[PDB]
Amino acid sequence: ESFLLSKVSFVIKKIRLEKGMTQEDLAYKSNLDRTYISGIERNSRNLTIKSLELIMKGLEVSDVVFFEMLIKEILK
Amino acid sequence: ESFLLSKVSFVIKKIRLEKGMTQEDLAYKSNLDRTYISGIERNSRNLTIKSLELIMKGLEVSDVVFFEMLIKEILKH
DNA sequence: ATGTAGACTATAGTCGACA
DNA sequence: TTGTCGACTATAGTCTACA
Ligand SMILES: [Cl-]
Repeated sequence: ESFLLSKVSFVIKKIRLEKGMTQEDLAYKSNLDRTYISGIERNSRNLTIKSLELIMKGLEVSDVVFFEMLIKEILK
Repeated sequence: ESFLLSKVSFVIKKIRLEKGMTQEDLAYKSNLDRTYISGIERNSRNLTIKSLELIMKGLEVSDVVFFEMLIKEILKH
């Protein structure tokens, strides 16, 4: 059960909630499917870098900021 | 082509060269195929988080450090 | 609003062969 | 040593509907 993947999905959900988005909102902005967004947040599905990039765009967060948050989660 | 993917593969190759590894060495350690390692570095192939995780392990670099380097590349040029 | 189900497509990732 | 091509298997990512 992948450590990094679980940190990545955690950061995605955390950012999503801060911005008050629904999964559907993020799906729309990400150009991804709602169910796949759920799969990622809930079941730690293994997304690609491209899909992560689209999600970062959809969440309206810079990659830099995203990875900064990600580093912070890993450090705990 | 994808901006982020190109930064990721760049960091991977850069680390690989610093450690004096061949693609084959990294394939072995990563538990990935040599040709896929080539695909990533050369053709910006779209790896998953799991495969990136395995590569980070194969390169013997912490995720933290990897993403620190990655942030630095993004901040340029 | 979210998660699961299932069936279906595109492509991740393997493998042998050779330049 | 690396990159490629092509063929194969595994799974990311889609879509519909429903509790
Ligand atoms: Cl070069």
